[PDB]
Amino acid sequence: TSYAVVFDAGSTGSRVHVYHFDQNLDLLHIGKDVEFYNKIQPGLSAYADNPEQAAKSLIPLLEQAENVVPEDFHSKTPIRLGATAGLRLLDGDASERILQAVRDMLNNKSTFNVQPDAVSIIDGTQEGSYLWVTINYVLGNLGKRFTNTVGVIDLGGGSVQMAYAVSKKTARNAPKVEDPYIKKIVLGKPYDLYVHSYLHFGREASRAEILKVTHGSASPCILAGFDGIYTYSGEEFKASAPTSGANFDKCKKIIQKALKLDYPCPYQNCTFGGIWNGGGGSGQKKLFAASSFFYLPQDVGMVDPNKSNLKLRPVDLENKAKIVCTLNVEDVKSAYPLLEKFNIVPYACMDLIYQYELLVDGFGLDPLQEITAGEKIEYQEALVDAAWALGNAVEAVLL
Ligand SMILES: Nc1ncnc2c1ncn2[C@@H]1O[C@H](COP(=O)(O)O)[C@@H](O)[C@H]1O
Repeated sequence: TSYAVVFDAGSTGSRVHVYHFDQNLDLLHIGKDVEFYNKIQPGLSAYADNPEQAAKSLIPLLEQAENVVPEDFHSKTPIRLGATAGLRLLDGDASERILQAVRDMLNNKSTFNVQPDAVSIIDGTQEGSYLWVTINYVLGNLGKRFTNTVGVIDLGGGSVQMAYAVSKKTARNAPKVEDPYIKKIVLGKPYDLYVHSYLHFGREASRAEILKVTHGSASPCILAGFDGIYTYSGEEFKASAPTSGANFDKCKKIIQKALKLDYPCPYQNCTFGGIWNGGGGSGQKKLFAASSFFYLPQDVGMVDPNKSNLKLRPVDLENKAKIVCTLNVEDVKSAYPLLEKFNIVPYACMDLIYQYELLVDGFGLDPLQEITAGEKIEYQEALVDAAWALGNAVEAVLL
């Protein structure tokens, strides 16, 4: 049996996952769970001007990990920290000072197996393949023909990933390009994954793309009457509803423009912004949609918000938007407390139309196509986090 410890140092906070794999690479319970997990805030990126404190911040998590894993396993336990690409946007050599600060700490403070490559910037493409491993691991799909694996889409704050397995033909014919479109992984059985990560098309990031389309004027993607400013990655965007409030049809046309559906496509078929769509096919008919594809439905009463996933169809998002887009900020706040908690009430109509467009016009999903959206996925009686962590533990372990 191996344990594995994967830190996820994203933009808002740092999380640790710990799994215990049995001899046949199935998960063993750790206490009552199949996954151990704690988070802290803020994220590494808050310590740009104090990188030492970024490493020191992780101390507790490391210590939960050190404790959660019996001492007897430590020397042989892989500890990996994957930080989000957000870090590269820090001025100067901060990015690397922070990693280095993490490296030092783990070497000084960890009793785990800390290899020289434990601490890296992960990036969207790898977030995508790993997530695909997380989900097909859990579902019992590894070792199946690619045609019976489950596609994954992940909507994070800044970028959205699509990853799904393709045919030998498709892989050998994939265009050339800057992240490669194909990621060859063996799991045993060799898989060719289409992988693409779209920067600027994450949940938070999308709004900036969408808001830019109307520039300093009112956006019919903003609910009546919010009159304000949306800040993303330092940049400010006026978010004022028109006189008559949000409007589904006008917003959709803005979202479509913002997606660059008409960007010219040098390949067989594109999604948007010139990106090869990967050819589609059977590796893509079943989909698991993570993170914000779940959080939005959870937040607008599309599923019991105690639950952690739901089967839905894109059209359900459209129909919700049709409703939400006629409401004012007061109604929305009242109806959808979760949207108040995250500060996104004025974005309600936009986020729904956005997820509909991304999925249907963007990715070419049939709007009557049921998909699973979830932040966790069921493994036996328990839940695992629908995140890249398990997939990266799984690949670290197969080594
Ligand atoms: N209901 C929600 N609405 C919006 N964001 C959420 C919700 N639940 C969790 N999140 C965010 O998911 C993010 C993960 O992104 P990262 O920090 O890059 O790993 C966290 O920053 C959370 O704030």
